[PDB]
Amino acid sequence: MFKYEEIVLERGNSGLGFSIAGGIDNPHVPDDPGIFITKIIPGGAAAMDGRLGVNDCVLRVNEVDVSEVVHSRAVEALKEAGPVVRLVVRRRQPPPEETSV
Ligand code: NA
Repeated sequence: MFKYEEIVLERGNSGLGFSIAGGIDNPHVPDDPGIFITKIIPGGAAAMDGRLGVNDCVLRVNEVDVSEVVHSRAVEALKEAGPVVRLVVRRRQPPPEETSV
């Protein structure tokens, strides 16, 4: 399935230091409405924190669910989330060594 992670960033003078694509009206890939990271800015908060990666999917911004929203609503959430932004993200979970069935 997926690996989930909570990542907390402090906003800087140039924001959070990443770009997003995706949204119900802006799919990154077919039939996926998710918000995905497309760019991490050198010297920005995301880069300096080290945890976020390109093509991570952002599911939540503080208390705002962004799993299935229009692009502008995700941008809005990220803009208005305040000085400390808690991101719930997911990415690929590598196959396990074994699975109990
Ligand atoms: Na929406």
